[PDB]
Amino acid sequence: GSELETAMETLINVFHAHSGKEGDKYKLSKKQLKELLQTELSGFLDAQKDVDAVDKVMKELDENGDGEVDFQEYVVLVAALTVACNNFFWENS
Amino acid sequence: GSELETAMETLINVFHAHSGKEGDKYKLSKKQLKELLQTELSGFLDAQKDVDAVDKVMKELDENGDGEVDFQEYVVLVAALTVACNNFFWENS
Repeated sequence: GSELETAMETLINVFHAHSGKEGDKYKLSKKQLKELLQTELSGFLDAQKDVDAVDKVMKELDENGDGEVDFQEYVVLVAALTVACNNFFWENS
Repeated sequence: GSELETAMETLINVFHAHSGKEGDKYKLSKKQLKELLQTELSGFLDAQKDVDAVDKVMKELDENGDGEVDFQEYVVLVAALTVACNNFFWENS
């Protein structure tokens, strides 16, 4: 297909949107990322099938505050929580 | 926003679409992933600003054939190539 490209542009759209606000408009911070993550995934957080997995990521930012990440990194996490809330990947039957 | 969720569903839509075809409909293979990757990112491959970075991923699958990956992994790679072709993250001015 070709929709894949549409998704990539969508992810960057949001990331670029929160890129401003507070901090330098070039990268996201661990503290700021904490909000950006849930702020958007707020819908998924509503019902987490595996909070234990998400907790690891939530506390990960708590440990590092002055730290930072990149765009790709923002794409990895979102997928981590998406799976935790989505059981369409835990199928075994 | 809330579009982020739309992107997540889009990515899974394609992945789930190619999940069938050949092999077990549960996970993607290194060999099969090679096609799925470019097959979709075929548009980006048209003009790669940094083929050196992509080559590392392309040859990565060549090394491992009987290997395998997961959904999240498919989300990490796509972001790797997206950045290589996208210079909106290499800004320095």
